[PDB]
Amino acid sequence: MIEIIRSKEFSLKPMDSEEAVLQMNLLGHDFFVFTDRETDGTSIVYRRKDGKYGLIQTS
Amino acid sequence: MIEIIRSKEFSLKPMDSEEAVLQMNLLGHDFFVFTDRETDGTSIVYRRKDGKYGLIQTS
Repeated sequence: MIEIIRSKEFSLKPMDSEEAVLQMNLLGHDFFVFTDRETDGTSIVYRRKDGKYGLIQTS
Repeated sequence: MIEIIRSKEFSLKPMDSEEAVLQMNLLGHDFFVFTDRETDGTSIVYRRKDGKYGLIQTS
């Protein structure tokens, strides 16, 4: 029932969250994985239901 | 403007990607961020249109 297929991060170049949202929006996706320029860690922006954007910054 | 609201990772407990898929399905979301037991890094599983699951493993 579970088939997991790896894919790659769009870009490894660090970007800030506002540029990640722009990338997400150009793709038409509801989440986007990027390397965060703030932290050099992996961050994820995502579309909230209210049209704001969430940001998960991992260490 | 782009309004970005920080949110927390669901769990900091490391897990395998097949367990992240179970979490994602339990929560009814189309992506799920987790600490990957295989890598000790941040991974993201996501729902594909074709019923399979994608995995972005970062490190």
